[PDB]
Amino acid sequence: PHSDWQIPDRYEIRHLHVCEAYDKLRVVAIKKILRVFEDLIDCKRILREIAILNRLNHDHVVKVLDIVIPKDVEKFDELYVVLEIADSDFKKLFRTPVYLTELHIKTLLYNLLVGVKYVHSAGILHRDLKPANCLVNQDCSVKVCDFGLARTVDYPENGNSQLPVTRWYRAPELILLQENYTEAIDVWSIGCIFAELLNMIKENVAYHADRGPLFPTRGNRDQLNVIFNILGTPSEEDIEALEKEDAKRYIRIFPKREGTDLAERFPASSADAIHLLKRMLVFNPNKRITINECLAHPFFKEVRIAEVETNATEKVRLPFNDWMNMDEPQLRYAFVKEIQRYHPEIQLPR
Repeated sequence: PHSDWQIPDRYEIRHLHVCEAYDKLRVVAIKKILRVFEDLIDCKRILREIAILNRLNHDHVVKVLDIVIPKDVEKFDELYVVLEIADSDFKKLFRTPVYLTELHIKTLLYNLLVGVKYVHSAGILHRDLKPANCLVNQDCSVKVCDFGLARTVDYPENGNSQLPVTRWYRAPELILLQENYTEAIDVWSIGCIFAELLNMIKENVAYHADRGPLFPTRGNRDQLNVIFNILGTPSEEDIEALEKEDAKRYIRIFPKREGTDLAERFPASSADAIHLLKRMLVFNPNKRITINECLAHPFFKEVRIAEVETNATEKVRLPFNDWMNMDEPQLRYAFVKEIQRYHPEIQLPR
């Protein structure tokens, strides 16, 4: 009735594709997803996003509270997903004219890691961690979201191989599309987020508008180039540990160069913080610090509570092959199945 929010009365819209609302039955966020089926790759990814969230269950991962019954299961092209609301996210936090302590940073970095540990324990690589999908509350609790590019245990390790958007947080192996990805890719991304967290200290960056990401075909080359300008080019040894011969010849074309010392980029931060960051940002995913070593690192001694560092009871198994070219009928059916988890009386499309 004269609204973009074709959702029950039960929810009273308030703020602002996403709105704040009140549930008679707590405050909540409601996301409206337009043009669901126009592009079948974006569609598949929206489906992956919802299906993974629906199956994850942890304090440090955002919760789907409801998916609203479509007016017509056969024809809908829109969706309403009701979500646990958070005060903000890292990206917006960084844009904010405030400064953080090393305790805050440490706390936010720890809660992120804890949530990513759970995710990995459910056999998922997030594969796309970034400030916008690190949700954050005033009490420094952190919730991961946006699993649309994530890789479940069933995703082929060589990649699907299909015949032929910010990249600032992508590990070199991912930029290089090497596949055979490990936990290491998410560790890299967290390292990149760590650099922005450290820039929240007055003595590292003076004015908030100067804050930015550490590493800002053509797009991939400048991204690798910027990574090399700061950390240096890799060892012959480390080039050799790349999976694919073609990538090796390509990385050997970039002129050999020394790295800068990252400590001199964050001179107000403690040695523990820098040591950790240096260990997250290493080129060879084999030598990169693991998540569990991260949680055990002395930087978190004051904030650690090992009991919240829980694992999944089992791996997430999606009822479809999301690495495959799903057509629209398969996508509509799968969506409705997801919607049946909240409204099981809903008819399936015929």
